[PDB]
Formats: sequence, structure tokens, C-alpha cells
Amino acid sequence: APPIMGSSVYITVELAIAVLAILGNVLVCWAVWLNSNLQNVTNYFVVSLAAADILVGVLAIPFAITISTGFCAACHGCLFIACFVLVLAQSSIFSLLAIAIDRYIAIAIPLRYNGLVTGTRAAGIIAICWVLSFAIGLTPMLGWNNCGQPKEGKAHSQGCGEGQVACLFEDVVPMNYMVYFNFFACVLVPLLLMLGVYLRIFAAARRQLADLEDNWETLNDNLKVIEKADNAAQVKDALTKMRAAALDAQKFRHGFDILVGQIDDALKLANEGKVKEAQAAAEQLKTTRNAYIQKYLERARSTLQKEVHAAKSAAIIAGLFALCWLPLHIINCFTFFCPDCSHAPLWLMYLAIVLSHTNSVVNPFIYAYRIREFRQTFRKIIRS
Ligand SMILES: CC(C)CCC[C@@H](C)[C@H]1CC[C@H]2[C@@H]3CC=C4C[C@@H](O)CC[C@]4(C)[C@H]3CC[C@]12C
Ligand SMILES: CC(C)CCC[C@@H](C)[C@H]1CC[C@H]2[C@@H]3CC=C4C[C@@H](O)CC[C@]4(C)[C@H]3CC[C@]12C
Ligand SMILES: CC(C)CCC[C@@H](C)[C@H]1CC[C@H]2[C@@H]3CC=C4C[C@@H](O)CC[C@]4(C)[C@H]3CC[C@]12C
Ligand SMILES: CCn1c(=O)c2c(nc(/C=C/c3ccc(O)c(OC)c3)n2C)n(CC)c1=O
Ligand SMILES: CCCCCCCC/C=C/CCCCCCCC(=O)O
Ligand SMILES: CCCCCCCC/C=C/CCCCCCCC(=O)O
Ligand SMILES: CCCCCCCC/C=C/CCCCCCCC(=O)O
Ligand SMILES: CCCCCCCC/C=C\CCCCCCCC(=O)O
Ligand SMILES: CCCCCCCC/C=C\CCCCCCCC(=O)O
Ligand SMILES: CCCCCCCC/C=C\CCCCCCCC(=O)O
Ligand SMILES: CCCCCCCC/C=C\CCCCCCCC(=O)O
Ligand code: NA
Repeated sequence: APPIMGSSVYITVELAIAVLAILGNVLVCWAVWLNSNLQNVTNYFVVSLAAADILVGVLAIPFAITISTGFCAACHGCLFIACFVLVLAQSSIFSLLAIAIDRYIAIAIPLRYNGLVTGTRAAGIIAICWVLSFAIGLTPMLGWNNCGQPKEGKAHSQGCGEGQVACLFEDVVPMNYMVYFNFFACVLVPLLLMLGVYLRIFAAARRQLADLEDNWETLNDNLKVIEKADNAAQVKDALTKMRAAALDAQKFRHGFDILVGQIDDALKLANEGKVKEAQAAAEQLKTTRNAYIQKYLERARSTLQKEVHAAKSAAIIAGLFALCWLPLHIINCFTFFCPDCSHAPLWLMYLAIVLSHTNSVVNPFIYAYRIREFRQTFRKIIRS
């Protein structure tokens, strides 16, 4: 069958993906530009991610369409159109890893996040990561390429000129570069690092949820212990456990000032052997607990849960990157590691290529379904 028929389907699908990648990610960038509630360090990496995806639509997809034709080209110019998508994929990987680390810093050390993670430092990191992405993605242009060994029969068959090759991805980009350097070192290792970071994020959240519930349970149990206490020493033991626990949750302010002060009141009576007076003073903690501590409780729990939700949203983005890019990388592994295996058929290569490009469509939908500030800003933009 004429190659232009299957090529037409592949090209049409690529162009449809390009249109969607541009539109959705321009909308992401416009939302962040317009909404100050979306202007934080996390979303600067989101914007860097959306910029890479815009460039997939504007440049990498036109480059991929071009390189599927095998047109005659100078080999190094062919290398650049082959490899520019690797720059954009690498930049996405750095942004995804930055977002994960950012969310880890926010949940592990929230008291120093604002002083540690600033807009100026984030912009500097983004710039450095773009430079590194060009270095990593265009490494074949530094000499790790197949231009020294052109396929002359294919070039002659296409009527190519002297110094030109039929411009095809696997003819110019070495597969050991793609498998060992690009896939294993530059993609697989950072994704596994991201997985580790997300594991620590969710473990940290669960531990802090446990601690909040243990501190809450300790407060209510020791009050009950005091009520059924007999000597002053038992009242003293329970209040001491409450006081240390009260200060531990103290790391709203008036409520803990009342709580500690009321614990100290009962402790002073307990040390004087006045059990009934200490027990009666301790019953007032219940008034403080209802009016302050429980509210100062579900708010921290609510905040942690919002952080879990935001961490899950970021993790879905990273996971969709892995799902969309892994088939093409896995095919490369088969090409490289199994020379006795027939090459993956051309329709599957096209499917794996277009799947990798669909990843540049999906992030705006994840933000729309999972982040209210984005969803609400999207709606206002579309209406206006
Ligand atoms: C900022 C944006 C708009 C710049 C876009 C520039 C792009 C389209 C340019 C820059 C370098 C160019 C390549 C440089 C060299 C060659 C080799 C030649 O034998 C065929 C064309 C080819 C393969 C060019 C294709 C077009 C190209 C990729
Ligand atoms: C969802 C993601 C993470 C995994 C997807 C796995 C895909 C990419 C795997 C599963 C089965 C695989 C195929 C199994 C057998 C062959 C025949 C061989 O001659 C060429 C490779 C080829 C054609 C493989 C290509 C890659 C393949 C299609
Ligand atoms: C997703 C993370 C955890 C792992 C990535 C999966 C990669 C590294 C694995 C999954 C399946 C593997 C392939 C399974 C089968 C074969 C055929 C054999 O003749 C050569 C190796 C080769 C081609 C393997 C190479 C590595 C491979 C592609
Ligand atoms: C992630 C980087 N990357 C790749 O690894 C890749 C690729 N394209 C191919 C193979 C194409 C092909 C193979 C055999 C053919 O006969 C053919 O005919 C046109 C085409 N690979 C391996 N691109 C898309 C340009 C790509 O972005
Ligand atoms: C903002 C615009 C960005 C670039 C627009 C689209 C880019 C298209 C990329 C160029 C591939 C086509 C050039 C190769 C064909 C001519 C070479 C030949 O005929 O031998
Ligand atoms: C081919 C290059 C390979 C080595 C790349 C070295 C990294 C390039 C660094 C320059 C980036 C310029 C921006 C520096 C400002 C960062 C300050 C900050 O972190 O806030
Ligand atoms: C992360 C998920 C990874 C999924 C890996 C899927 C690959 C498993 C299937 C491997 C079977 C490949 C064997 C095909 C040999 C071809 C025989 C031949 O053509 O001579
Ligand atoms: C030559 C290619 C250069 C153009 C790349 C195209 C993609 C860039 C997209 C725009 C970056 C968004 C900048 C402002 C968005 C939010 C950032 C902010 O205001 O804090
Ligand atoms: C905002 C602009 C974004 C890009 C617009 C341009 C769209 C270009 C579409 C595909 C370019 C394919 C070029 C065809 C390669 C030449 C084929 C050949 O010479 O044999
Ligand atoms: C937005 C500013 C961008 C600045 C220009 C970036 C493009 C660089 C242009 C030339 C270097 C391209 C490398 C491939 C062309 C030479 C290879 C060859 O012909 O054999
Ligand atoms: C192919 C990969 C090559 C990598 C080479 C290593 C170079 C990268 C080095 C790290 C960049 C850090 C930039 C810090 C300097 C300016 C920041 C500052 O003002 O404090
Ligand atoms: Na991306």
C-alpha cells in the first residue's frame, strides 16, 4: 500500500495532538499569569512543564512528521530535528522532579518552606534545568551519532546529495544512546527518584495525621484518667503528660495559652496534695478543648489532607508521563537488546510516537479535574 495513505493517518493524528497540546497548555499559562492565587513556586514548574508541552506541539510534532518521511537532509540537521523532542522530554522530567521535591519540602518542613523555596530560586532552577535539558537531549550532536556511518544505499535510492542522508530517527540517533543514556540514566532513574519522593511525601502525611490523632487521644484519655484518679500523684502524672503533649501540638495561640495555663493551674494544686481542687480545675480543660483545640485540630488535619490531595494530583501527572513515554522506550529496548527479534512494526512505532505526544495534552485536564483554583480560572477565561 502507498506509504502516503498510512502516513496521512499518522500525520493527521499528530496535527490533532499538536492543536490540543498548544490550546490546553496556553490555557494553563494564561491561568497562572492572570490568577495571583496560582502564582506560587510549584506552579512556576507547572508553567515550565506547559511551555515544554507547547513546544511539543509547535516544534517537536512538526519535526516528527518531517522525520517520518525520510527526506534527504544533511545528517547533523537531521540529528537536531530528531533530538529536539529529547530536550523537551528532559525538561518535563526536571519539572516533574522539582514539583515532587517542592511538595516534599512543603509537607516535611512547612516552617521553613517559604524561606527556602522562593520565586527567584525557582526561576534560577528552571533556567538551569532548561540548559541541562539541551545538553542531555542534544548530546548526539556532540558526536554520539551515526552520521559517520551513513546508509548510502538508502541515500542513493532517495536521490540524496553528497553529504546527505535519508532523514530517519533510528538511522541517525544511536540506540545505545537512546536506551542506556536517555532512557535508563536520564528518564528511568529520575522517575524512580520521583516515586521515592512521593513515597516519602505520603508516609510523612500519614505519620503527621497519626500524630495529630494520638495527641488528641492523649489529651482526652489523660483527662479521663484524672477524673478517676485517687491520690494527687496520679493527677500530677496525667497533667505532666498533657503539658508535654500540649506544647508538642503547639508547634489558636490563645487556646494553647489557656490550655497550658489551665494545666499548670491543676499541676500546682496537685503538687500541694489538693486532689479534688486539681481534678475540678482539670475539668475546665474540656471547655478549652471544645472551643479551641478541636478546631485547631480539624484545620491542621484538613490542611494535611489538602496536601495529600495536591501530592496525588502531581503524582498522577508524573505517572501519566511514565505511561505515555514508556511504550516507545520499551520498544527501543527490544530493538537494541534483541537483534534476533523482528523490529516492532511501523504502525506500532507510530502508535508509540503519538502516545508519547498525547502526554502533552493530558496535564491541563488533570489540573481542571483535580485543582479548583485552576478549574475556576479556566472557566472565567473561556467565558471572557
Ligand atoms: C524559534 C523557532 C521558530 C526556530 C525554528 C527553526 C527550525 C525550524 C530550523 C532550525 C535548524 C533547521 C535545520 C538545520 C539544517 C537542516 C539540514 C538541511 O539539509 C535540511 C533542513 C534542516 C533539517 C533544518 C530544518 C529546519 C530547522 C530545524
Ligand atoms: C503500559 C506500558 C508501561 C507498557 C507497555 C508494553 C508494550 C510497549 C510492550 C508489550 C508487548 C511488547 C511487544 C512484544 C513482542 C514484540 C515482538 C518483537 O519482535 C518486537 C517487539 C515487540 C513488538 C514488543 C514491543 C513492546 C510491547 C508492545
Ligand atoms: C518500568 C520500570 C520499573 C522498568 C522498565 C522496564 C524495562 C527496563 C524492561 C521491561 C521489559 C524488558 C524487556 C523484556 C524482554 C526482552 C527481550 C530480550 O531478548 C532482551 C531484553 C528485553 C528487550 C527486555 C529489556 C528491558 C525491558 C524493556
Ligand atoms: C523518544 C524519542 N523518539 C524515538 O525514540 C523514536 C522516534 N521515532 C522512532 C522510530 C521511528 C521509525 C522506525 C522505523 C521506521 O521504518 C520508521 O519509518 C518512518 C520510523 N524512534 C525509535 N521518535 C519520533 C520522532 C522519538 O521521538
Ligand atoms: C513558530 C514556527 C516554528 C516552526 C514551524 C514548523 C517547523 C517545520 C520544521 C521543518 C521541517 C521541514 C524542513 C525539511 C524539508 C526541506 C528539506 C528538503 O526538502 O530536502
Ligand atoms: C552544556 C552545559 C552543561 C552544563 C550546564 C551548566 C548549568 C548552566 C547554568 C546557567 C544558568 C543561568 C541561571 C543561573 C541563576 C541561578 C540562580 C538561582 O538558583 O536562583
Ligand atoms: C513496565 C511494564 C513492562 C512491560 C514489558 C512487556 C514485555 C513482555 C513481553 C516479552 C515477550 C517478547 C518476546 C518476543 C520474541 C520475538 C520472537 C522472534 O521474533 O524471533
Ligand atoms: C522560541 C520559543 C520560545 C517560546 C516558548 C513558548 C512557550 C512559552 C510559554 C509562556 C511562558 C509563561 C510565562 C508566564 C506564565 C506564568 C508565569 C508567571 O506569570 O508567573
Ligand atoms: C505555529 C506554527 C507551528 C507549526 C506550523 C507548521 C506545520 C508544519 C506541518 C508539518 C511539516 C512537515 C514538513 C514536510 C517535510 C518535507 C517532506 C519531504 O521533503 O519529502
Ligand atoms: C529563540 C532564539 C533561538 C536561537 C537560534 C537557535 C537555533 C540554532 C541554529 C543553528 C544551529 C542548528 C544546528 C543544526 C544546523 C547545522 C547542522 C547541519 O547543517 O549539518
Ligand atoms: C551533560 C551534563 C553536563 C553537566 C555539567 C555539570 C554542570 C552543572 C552544574 C550546576 C549548575 C549550578 C549553577 C550554580 C551557579 C549559579 C547559582 C548561584 O548564583 O548561586
Ligand atoms: Na511533558
